[PDB]
Amino acid sequence: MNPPPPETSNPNKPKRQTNQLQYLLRVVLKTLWKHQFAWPFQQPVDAVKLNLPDYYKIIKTPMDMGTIKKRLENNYYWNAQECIQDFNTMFTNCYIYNKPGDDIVLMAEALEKLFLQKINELPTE
Ligand SMILES: Cc1cc(CSc2nnc3ccccn23)on1
Repeated sequence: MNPPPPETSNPNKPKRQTNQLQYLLRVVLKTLWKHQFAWPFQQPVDAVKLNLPDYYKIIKTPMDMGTIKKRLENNYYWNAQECIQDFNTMFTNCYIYNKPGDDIVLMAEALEKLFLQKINELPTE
């Protein structure tokens, strides 16, 4: 069974829009989204459809690019580092639940490499 997905708005949390956050949406997320290995990461893990009822028994801080995209569109984050941490959580969750060599892990590895290439240099404020 599936927990509620992470929040994509929070009215008591202050919003911000920076050149780096705009870039993370327009360039980094939107480019990764098109990768042939992005599809599993475009929405929250559906442990019910995948028939993996232990997924959320192991992963306690779930994240996916669908959530990230909606946060970025909401101006939910204060800075790029906060958003980059949610990408890192998403990749780390994958490596926690799965083992080296697994198809899903090869996909996460590939996207993480592309992610790091793209955030190596960000715009200036
Ligand atoms: C492809 C594929 C891999 C799996 C294994 S479960 C899993 N572990 N991390 C993620 C991330 C997204 C979708 C499924 N995930 O299901 N479909």
